[PDB]
Amino acid sequence: SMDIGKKLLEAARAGHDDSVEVLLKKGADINAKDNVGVTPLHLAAVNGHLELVKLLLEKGADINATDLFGLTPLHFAATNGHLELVKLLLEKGADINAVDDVGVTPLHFAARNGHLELVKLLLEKGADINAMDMVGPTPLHFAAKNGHLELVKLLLEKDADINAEDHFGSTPLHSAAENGHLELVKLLLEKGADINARDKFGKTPFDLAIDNGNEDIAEVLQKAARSHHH
Amino acid sequence: DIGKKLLEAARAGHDDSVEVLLKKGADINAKDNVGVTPLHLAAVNGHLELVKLLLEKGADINATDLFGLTPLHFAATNGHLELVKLLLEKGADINAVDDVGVTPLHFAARNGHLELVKLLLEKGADINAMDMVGPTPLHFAAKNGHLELVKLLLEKDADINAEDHFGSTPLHSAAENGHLELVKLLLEKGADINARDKFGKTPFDLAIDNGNEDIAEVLQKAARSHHH
Repeated sequence: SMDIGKKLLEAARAGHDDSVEVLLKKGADINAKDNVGVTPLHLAAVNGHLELVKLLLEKGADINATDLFGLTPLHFAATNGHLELVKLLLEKGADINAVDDVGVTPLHFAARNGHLELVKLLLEKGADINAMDMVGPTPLHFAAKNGHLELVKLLLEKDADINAEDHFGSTPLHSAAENGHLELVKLLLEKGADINARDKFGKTPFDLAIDNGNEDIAEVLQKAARSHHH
Repeated sequence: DIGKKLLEAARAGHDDSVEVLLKKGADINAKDNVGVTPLHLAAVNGHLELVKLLLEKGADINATDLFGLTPLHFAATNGHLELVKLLLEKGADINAVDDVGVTPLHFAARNGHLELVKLLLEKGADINAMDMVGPTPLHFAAKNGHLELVKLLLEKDADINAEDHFGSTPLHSAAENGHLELVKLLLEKGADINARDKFGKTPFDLAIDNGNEDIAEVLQKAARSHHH
């Protein structure tokens, strides 16, 4: 009659801190888990409730706990861009280079969602800017696929390989072309991106732009390829 | 020479320069290497009065460049609403298609311009363009994380399960690009989580392949919720 764990989980999932503390006082398991192995700390991390995280951490919750797919609280906090929560977690034991079951690091997630400042912070505290799972998508790949311009500038300025390959031979210029990000394509061309690169199936960025219905981008790629009078 | 100077003048908004060059006898329908006209450039840059001028001075409103794009396409791409109204009111075709079947609505959706999409739909645009053979407006909005715009399109009966040429559905696109809240939304509205693309991959598979473990978790919870 007393499944207190799922109640605590639901309170953490919905930001209701007072209920979480009441249940904790009554003696709810601070390390309770849902079906995918997610703990209240994981949820406090995604929702960005800092003080709740402090409380859980001091009351004994495990900071390097991994859910079923190998995600840590740091991963989730990084996904939602909560800077001070990231700082706190780092300052009390979390591994900055933690890896999930497919080789993805927190920096990857910060890059994917366009959190520029958090990326700067992670890089200054030792994150690997060219972290591929072994060979997989790089942070720059993630930034390029989702159109995050300033972040691309930052990563390139911190010497990310502008021509790195993922598992399918794709470059960042491929990703940007496939998603129809015009200003980003211009930026990558301006910084020396390889316009003739072919993926594992022989496709150029131009080919992908056509395949995905982005004909303005395709235009730009064609002028880029042919612009030399003599 | 006069053609390129007229082109650069249109591309840079200098209207007085445009009329001087026209009087000097520049072809009002001149074309660069990708077939783009001064009207095209005025359209992409959102120079309304210039567009009115060129239109009064004889410019062709339905001219197509090298890939079949019209002035309306560029205006829709860059979100210039009032310019779109003006073009529509003097002859422009609302459902024009370029060489791969993409319409102005596709581009307005891809770039997240909510009001302009609302307007295009009010003026007769086809919400299900290339349904079930190629990318639809919903594909484009979903691939780039535009939540509100996806809500709008679904409310006006966009096909939530349409497949593009590679068998991909919108839920595929959202999963592979890691748009979490959009995946949740698509799940709530009946997207098929067991849909398989041309390579047999489900949205869950794509999420794994693209290093998106949070999206995969949500898909796992849905999958085990309705084991039906």
